Amino acid sequence: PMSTGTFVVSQPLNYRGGARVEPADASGTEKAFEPATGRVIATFTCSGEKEVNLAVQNAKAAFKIWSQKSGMERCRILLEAARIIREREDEIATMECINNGKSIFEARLDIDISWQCLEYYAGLAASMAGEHIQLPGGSFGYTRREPLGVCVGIGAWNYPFQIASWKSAPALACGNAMVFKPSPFTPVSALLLAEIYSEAGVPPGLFNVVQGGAATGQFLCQHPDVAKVSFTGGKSPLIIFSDCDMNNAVKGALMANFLTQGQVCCNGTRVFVQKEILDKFTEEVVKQTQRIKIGDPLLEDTRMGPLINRPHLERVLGFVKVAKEQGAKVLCGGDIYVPEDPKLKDGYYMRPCVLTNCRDDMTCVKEEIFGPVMSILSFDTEAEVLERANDTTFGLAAGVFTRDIQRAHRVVAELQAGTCFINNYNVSPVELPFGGYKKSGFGRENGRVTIEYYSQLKTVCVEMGDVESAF
Amino acid sequence: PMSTGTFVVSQPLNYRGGARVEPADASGTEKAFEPATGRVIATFTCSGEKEVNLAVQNAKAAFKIWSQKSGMERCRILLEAARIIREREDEIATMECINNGKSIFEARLDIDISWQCLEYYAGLAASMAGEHIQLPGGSFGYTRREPLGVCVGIGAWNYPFQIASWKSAPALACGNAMVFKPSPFTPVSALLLAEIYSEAGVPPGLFNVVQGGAATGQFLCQHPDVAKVSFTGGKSPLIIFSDCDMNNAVKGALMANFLTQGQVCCNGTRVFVQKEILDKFTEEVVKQTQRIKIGDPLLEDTRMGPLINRPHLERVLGFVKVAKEQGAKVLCGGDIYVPEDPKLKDGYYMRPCVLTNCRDDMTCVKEEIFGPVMSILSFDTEAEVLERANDTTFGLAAGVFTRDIQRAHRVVAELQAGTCFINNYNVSPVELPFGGYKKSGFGRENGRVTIEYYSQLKTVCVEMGDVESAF
Amino acid sequence: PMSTGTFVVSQPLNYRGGARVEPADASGTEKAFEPATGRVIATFTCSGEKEVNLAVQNAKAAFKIWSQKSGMERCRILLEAARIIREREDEIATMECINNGKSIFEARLDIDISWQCLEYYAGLAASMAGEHIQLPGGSFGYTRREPLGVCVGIGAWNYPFQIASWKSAPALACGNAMVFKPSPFTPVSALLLAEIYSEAGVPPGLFNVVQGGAATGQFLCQHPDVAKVSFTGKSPLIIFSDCDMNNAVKGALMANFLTQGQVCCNGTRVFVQKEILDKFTEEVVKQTQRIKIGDPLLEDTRMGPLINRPHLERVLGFVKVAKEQGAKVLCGGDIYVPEDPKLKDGYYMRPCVLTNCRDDMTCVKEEIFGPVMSILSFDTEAEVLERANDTTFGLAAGVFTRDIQRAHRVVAELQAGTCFINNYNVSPVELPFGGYKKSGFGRENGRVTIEYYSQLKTVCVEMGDVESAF
Amino acid sequence: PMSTGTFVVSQPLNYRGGARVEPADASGTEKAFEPATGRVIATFTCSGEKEVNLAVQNAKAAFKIWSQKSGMERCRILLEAARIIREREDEIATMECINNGKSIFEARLDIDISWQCLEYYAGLAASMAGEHIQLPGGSFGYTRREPLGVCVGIGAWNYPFQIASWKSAPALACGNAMVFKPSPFTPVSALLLAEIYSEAGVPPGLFNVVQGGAATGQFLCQHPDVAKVSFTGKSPLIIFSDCDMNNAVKGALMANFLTQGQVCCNGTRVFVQKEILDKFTEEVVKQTQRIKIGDPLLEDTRMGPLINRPHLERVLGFVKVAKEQGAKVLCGGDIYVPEDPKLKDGYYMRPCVLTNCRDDMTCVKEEIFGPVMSILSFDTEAEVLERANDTTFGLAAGVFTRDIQRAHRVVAELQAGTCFINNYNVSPVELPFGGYKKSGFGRENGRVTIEYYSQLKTVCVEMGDVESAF
Ligand code: NA
Ligand code: NA
Ligand code: NA
Ligand code: NA
Ligand code: NA
Ligand code: NA
Ligand code: NA
Ligand code: NA
Repeated sequence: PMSTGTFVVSQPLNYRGGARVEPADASGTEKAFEPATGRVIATFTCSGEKEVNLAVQNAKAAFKIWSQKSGMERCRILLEAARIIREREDEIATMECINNGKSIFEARLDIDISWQCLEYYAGLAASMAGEHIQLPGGSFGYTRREPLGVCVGIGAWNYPFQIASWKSAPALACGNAMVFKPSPFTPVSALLLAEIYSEAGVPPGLFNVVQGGAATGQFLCQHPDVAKVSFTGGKSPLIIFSDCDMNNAVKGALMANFLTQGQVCCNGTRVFVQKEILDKFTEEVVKQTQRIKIGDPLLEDTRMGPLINRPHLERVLGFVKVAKEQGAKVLCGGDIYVPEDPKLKDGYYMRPCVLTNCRDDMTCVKEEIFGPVMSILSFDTEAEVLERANDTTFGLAAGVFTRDIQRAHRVVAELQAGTCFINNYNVSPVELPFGGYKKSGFGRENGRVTIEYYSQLKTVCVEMGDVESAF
Repeated sequence: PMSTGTFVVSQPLNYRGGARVEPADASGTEKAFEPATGRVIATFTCSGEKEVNLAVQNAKAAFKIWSQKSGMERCRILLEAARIIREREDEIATMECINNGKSIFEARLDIDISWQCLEYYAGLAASMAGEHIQLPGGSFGYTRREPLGVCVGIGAWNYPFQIASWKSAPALACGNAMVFKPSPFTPVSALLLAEIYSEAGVPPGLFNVVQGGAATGQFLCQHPDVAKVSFTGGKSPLIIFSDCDMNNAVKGALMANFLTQGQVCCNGTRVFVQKEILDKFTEEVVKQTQRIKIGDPLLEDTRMGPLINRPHLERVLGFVKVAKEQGAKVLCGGDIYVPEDPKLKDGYYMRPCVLTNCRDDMTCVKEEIFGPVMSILSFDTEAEVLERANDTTFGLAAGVFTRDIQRAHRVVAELQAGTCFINNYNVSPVELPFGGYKKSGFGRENGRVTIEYYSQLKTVCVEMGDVESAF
Repeated sequence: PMSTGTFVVSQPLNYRGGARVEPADASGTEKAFEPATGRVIATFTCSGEKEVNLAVQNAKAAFKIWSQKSGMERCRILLEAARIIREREDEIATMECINNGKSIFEARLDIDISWQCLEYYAGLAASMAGEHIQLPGGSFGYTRREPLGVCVGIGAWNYPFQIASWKSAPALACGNAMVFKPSPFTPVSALLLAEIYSEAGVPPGLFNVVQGGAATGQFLCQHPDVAKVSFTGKSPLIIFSDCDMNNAVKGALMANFLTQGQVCCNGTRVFVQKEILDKFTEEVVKQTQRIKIGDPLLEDTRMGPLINRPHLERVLGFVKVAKEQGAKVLCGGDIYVPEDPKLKDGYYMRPCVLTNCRDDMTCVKEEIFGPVMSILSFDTEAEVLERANDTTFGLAAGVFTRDIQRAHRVVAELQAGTCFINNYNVSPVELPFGGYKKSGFGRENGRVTIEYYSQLKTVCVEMGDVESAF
Repeated sequence: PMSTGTFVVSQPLNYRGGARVEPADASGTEKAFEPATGRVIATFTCSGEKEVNLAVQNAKAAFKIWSQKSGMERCRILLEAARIIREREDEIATMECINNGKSIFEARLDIDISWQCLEYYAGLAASMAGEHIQLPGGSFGYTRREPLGVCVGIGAWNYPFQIASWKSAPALACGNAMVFKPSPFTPVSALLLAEIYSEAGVPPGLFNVVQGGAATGQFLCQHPDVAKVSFTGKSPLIIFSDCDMNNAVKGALMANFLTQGQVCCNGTRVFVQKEILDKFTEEVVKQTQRIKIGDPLLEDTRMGPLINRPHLERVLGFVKVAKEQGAKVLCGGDIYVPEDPKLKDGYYMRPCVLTNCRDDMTCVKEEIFGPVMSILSFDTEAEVLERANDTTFGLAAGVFTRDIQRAHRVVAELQAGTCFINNYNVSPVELPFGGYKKSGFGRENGRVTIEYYSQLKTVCVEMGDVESAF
């Protein structure tokens, strides 16, 4: 029943002891917006030192209770929380859309990964085991993974609910308590998560939320009772050879640039296209790009909502202005989009941008824009691309499009990108294993590695026989 | 054939490109000693920036070759190096003793763990596997662990050859190159390892050694081509209840305090002893402590060699002086030990020390001495000890002596110590799993976790079908 | 709302294509009972060859659909079935009690393990991964675990619902279809499971149920389209004189009289050290005489009836032979007549405690499958380990002592696959860590049972050229 | 220094208590040959019941010592045996060649896998760990893998030293003892392994060797002290017209003519797409006719003789029946007489390539176990899949096409457990990732073979008090 241009936060945005609270202390005052309308949905207080201390002391007490619960008990509560998220999916997706501006289409996908994450770690909480080892004469050594205590999770504005689920689910599955600090741009959706954990049966204090910016974050990092803080060259390339399947390359290109309004570092923004198919690819992309439905994020047919805020939209438009000054040819977009609905008129919209005649020395090719901007760079040979494209960090992604798999695997072996795609490109958070595919699963390793980030190995040795003295 | 009071370094102490070299640049000049005699075994140059750059550039080139070798090929060379260490064990142990001062007894034990470590990781190099996952429509995702590049290992003086093996074996098993910086106190034994890797068949540059202190270490940390650097409340308690087996507790106590001349952080120095058995335990400990054979570390019967250096010896003798000022009762030792052999006259020896009438406010109970000093503190009940002993950090060890296992497991559950011992106490480096027991093995987790420290997960997705466009 | 002495099966007991069906052919006719009343709850037909063929052909078709579903999709449906079991727990526990006779207390515990099992394997279905390996020149090898096809589950009467969930959850999590054959003694509770899987969203045919005995079982084993069939001295308890008396007595009673002592794993041979023999024997008889025998649907009942009249007759026969052989019956070992007249024809007997037992006595040698405790006196640690170690690996053992060196020494010496120190849990063989409550399954158990219901498929991709030896 | 036409066994062929022995009992008398010459290298006695009993009793005693050794100690001994195999590689490869007939080229490859296998399991022996689990109130459960006891290895003639290593290395790494029964065709090379284990430091009895056939094998299976016995449409190759010709031809020859095509693994049914039939058939015949047939000890030999005269006669019989049934012999299928007169009575034949092959022909239906390639023409992807999906899981398949969508589609459709894309490796079933050179074993293969040679022991420690239901 919740629609665009109506929502106003009517409750406090901090969460401690199983209840929404006003911060005890201030480190600022921020405004959260509905990017679709440009309306202020909340004027909230940034948490000070005393408030951060209260949230950590509260989490410490909940940790002491929760860490004493068995794996199977923590699993039951996390599986209930996953069922509550699934039942309230649309309500959560709606609230995510209002504050962030992504399409209800993409918000539902984030909520799915959110409850999937919770079930995965709940499963791991229930099945965890340490090692048992035999020592001579009946003596034995055994290991167990223990939680750390109070963990802090830092939020980002591009995947608010998802980052919050993805940080808290493993931390909590381990036996830890979490103090979460959302991005001051997106304070709202993390409270839905806090409320849902409480409903599922987590002890009061286990998942706390303190709102704030840099000063709040610093108070959390510096807090002596905080065990751990979980934070959030060239840019991600997309290579399109002339032997590729045109339609799939065009579809991949648009998916790699214009999903989440292109406000992701995952995005395959540098689109290296082979000289022979340049013209055909460029024309088909512009054609498919001009068809992208820009509008109200709550509408089922919207595939492009607004940019997070007004300063962010101005920055993206600034990059387009500098691009054409530097010699780029704007094919479509890169300008303010005006919707027909007068309730969306002060909303932060723009037309998706496709740039041709791009060079490696251009700032639009060098810098990550965080907007719907595609840079098309022409290339001649496999050797040339790999030279221009291998200045990419491991933390980034890459995609290759070719029908010949020998070429594909050769290019994937050469590129320094941690996540590679062959004849596809998925835009998904870094933390997601197997490039964030739908019917993929998490595998086993990802959870093992993230479980050990939120825990410590305790070792016990039992001497059965007598002590062998060196003296 | 190598004996005490004769060895002098006659070759350069840096190692690059499969050969011993003089540093190209200086950041100081250090003296390495034979602690048994107080003789200077080497006057060496500390590596400067240009020298660190040469060693890293050389490691970079070796990395490029080695990382391209298969797991099975890296395994063959690491198993051959383990065979060479095992064949040259006594020569290595002797050279370790001359520079460090530990007994040939303890040096052999370190060399054993060293070649055991190399076999373990060689086995893991050969059997490594990533994950394969099925995606809908014949599509698939897969992972692989790749090396980082040039890894740096920082050495310590207490386990010179052991720390160099333990850091390099996993790093190299992964496909990395290592630049190793030994402690300026112990430069010599790491060159034996460098030489052995070369003999085994590692490419020139794969295991480099640069000598130096803090400035050398800083140059290594700051080097832009260095992928990763591997570094190194109350103190480790030992609880002795009155229901324990006396002889085993006394043996454990002496092992926990006087092995490696008590120059280890993991040593169980705070010895909480229950009021009823205090007198009998104290007397038996002093009796067994006064029997400890102090002398030339090359002698098979020596169980106590000299302290690393004269400044270190002076510091320990200073702690004993402050302890008796604060109210401690010295039972035995804590003074200069003079050997009968005139070649050991200027060596850094002291008698193992046993202190009674100790309190929790005394600096000898609060501070880590790094010498053979045992603090005996009387206690009344299980509740009292656990209060006085739970100011211990996770990174530390603990030991409990009692015949009742319910008490033992209760105390082990309550203590914050990462490594716990029941009716025993092993003094072993932190990195060692299952408290560094002899016929223990490393299990599976330890290697998995250490591999993951020296590598990164590369993910590849292959789209078999068509791209599903949201637009 | 379901109570004792009222239930009658009013629907067919076979299940195929998402519906209860009458078998297409016969291999017999069995009677299922309510052991608390002795009433016939069902007269059912044992499945013949044609019926077994129909159930397998149906499972084959469902397998083809289900095996094509992703891990995550199979997980969703198995987690829903676990939620349905949990919501209907009391209804399932009640129906289990009526047909089997165990206490509502113990039935709830079995149902808990049943939905816990489903969640575990659902989790593993979602997170399964094969291995990826690099070969020279960009070439690579990879593995995947594939289902087998039509798997058969064979049921037992002592844990009807538990066995059905325990065999079907992993088989189904793998991508297989199952044809389940319950024990002809307990046909009823497996249909609740069949119905629940259907409700959860399994395709019709994925979990079929054919009723029958040995002939039905043989038809299933011999069926050419069946990929795999998953089938269904004695366990000692050593009580040293340095043990904690109350804990040993509690452990003894738990190890003998739970599930009416009808489990094979039960610690029936109770070796007790000579010094505490008398005190231990007296305290045990005292606690045993206090065991609440009655209607299993009652919350305070800890002992219901024995499964059958021929089964009850057999246990009573062992007691008769025991006292003939020289045993001294302290309490029980005779027909129990409850207060409630609706329980008058129920298969009830008082729990038995036997003293003055010897190793040559048939009650100490043979497995009774009733509430019978044999107390054997012993002198030393060396003696027990001689008399007691003639136990096979598939059995359990328990040791009671305050000294852990003795405990671990005894546990190291005994050939028993599952050992207990200062406790004794009575739980199915298949349950890891001796079937403890807040234990979990660990990781290995599931990996091993996943392996039983699947096969490793290997694929090698050559990137470069073929290296010819010729 | 060892050459063809000279070797004679001069010692007994049984091995017990760290020494070569004559069997105490007889179940037959077999002759072992040098297939390259037709010479008798040994006339040996097949072990009877009493001899099998002695070897098992001896293994039982060694088991008791070895099982008590730590993982690290068993690892040391197995790493020393791998080093001894590696140092004596050529001597072992030579002795393997003399008795079996494979090329020194292929024998070295088998010896490599043999010492690689030993190192792998030695590594696993050193790093083994069970599970540790927390239970409420400080209580805990733990697991450990224990050896079984006396394990029996059954040998095959096609990979003598390899099978002996592959069965013994894991069995021994677990803490077991092994009684090994080689194929009566190849008794010799397993004694080199027995002798090498002894030299490495295994206790006398740990690796015993009893020679014999079926009656010996039956005595081993029936022996009450034996814990476990480890025993030993056809594999298609699909060549589409969009494949790389040279790689397909190379793959075809590798898949048919390695190990004289005497493996069950071999991709003998060669389905070739109608457009490339003629070009492929002619290129195959060309490369087949240039395969170097001769003395297996020569470095350039790629084809030796067949294991024995009866096997050679069987293969020649298949060729005779093939041309009767309508096949067109392009090359081979007949007695080969080498240039060397010492190879005169050797079991040689020229490698065979058959065209005009139909599905109803016995050469396409039956496994030949000789160098015989059947070329069957096909029209479409749908046709091959129907004609080729009659292949069991235990078999292999290979597909040659430049389009990977087709390749993965065909690999998904085929029931073969091991599939190859644009390659075909001929390697023993037990080998993971299709037996590639710089592959490694991965982790799962060893975990699964460890489980086969061991049993899980579970121990529960109650820290608190016993929770009584009564
Ligand atoms: Na609100
Ligand atoms: Na609310
Ligand atoms: Na961000
Ligand atoms: Na020197
Ligand atoms: Na080792
Ligand atoms: Na050092
Ligand atoms: Na030298
Ligand atoms: Na070097």
